[PDB]
Amino acid sequence: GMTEYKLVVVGAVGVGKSALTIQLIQNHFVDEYDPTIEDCYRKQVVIDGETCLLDILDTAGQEEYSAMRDQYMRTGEGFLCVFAINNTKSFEDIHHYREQIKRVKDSEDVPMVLVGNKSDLPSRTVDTKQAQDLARSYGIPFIETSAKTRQGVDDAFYTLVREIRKHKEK
Ligand SMILES: Nc1nc2c(ncn2[C@@H]2O[C@H](COP(=O)(O)OP(=O)(O)O)[C@@H](O)[C@H]2O)c(=O)[nH]1
Ligand SMILES: *SCc1nc2ccccc2[nH]1
Ligand SMILES: [Mg+2]
Repeated sequence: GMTEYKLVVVGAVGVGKSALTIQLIQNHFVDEYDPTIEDCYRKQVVIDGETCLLDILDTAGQEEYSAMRDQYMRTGEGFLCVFAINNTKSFEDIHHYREQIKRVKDSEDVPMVLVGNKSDLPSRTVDTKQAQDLARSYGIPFIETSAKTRQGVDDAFYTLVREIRKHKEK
């Protein structure tokens, strides 16, 4: 089979995880999608000439059993850590997602990309500089996105695939 990249989208409720995923997969903006639904999605794409499958888990937070969270973290190869540029708490929450994923995978080298979503809104509490400072501390890419206009969306997911490739070649 063609290579499949297992991607996991994490972040506080309301940041745009579902909107980002649906924009990536279906090329439309869905402005109301139940915040409590956690589902997988698939898309066959070409990234730098490689035909591959994106197998994406759109997370929704707590699980019936914490074992289910640990399971998807171990299964996932790369993580989109999403905050919204108008939600400071969601930005602060990134520290917890970073820690938890590393903790479950028992790894210091987990492919991740920092994503600041809702860039189409002038209303902003997290400046680009602040997010750059955090991404610098982590040594991971940082991309501002709009699930509404599609700006940065392919970049966010394709960058995560590229980070996974860098991890695999070691
Ligand atoms: N303006 C704007 N609204 C967005 C964007 N992404 C998501 N939203 C809205 O933010 C709300 C939460 O989005 P959702 O995808 O359900 O967030 P999730 O809980 O992280 O899955 C919805 O009302 C979406 O329409 C975006 O990039 N721009
Ligand atoms: S629902 C199929 C599925 N489960 C996943 C876990 C982590 C990353 C991708 C996944 N797809
Ligand atoms: Mg959602």
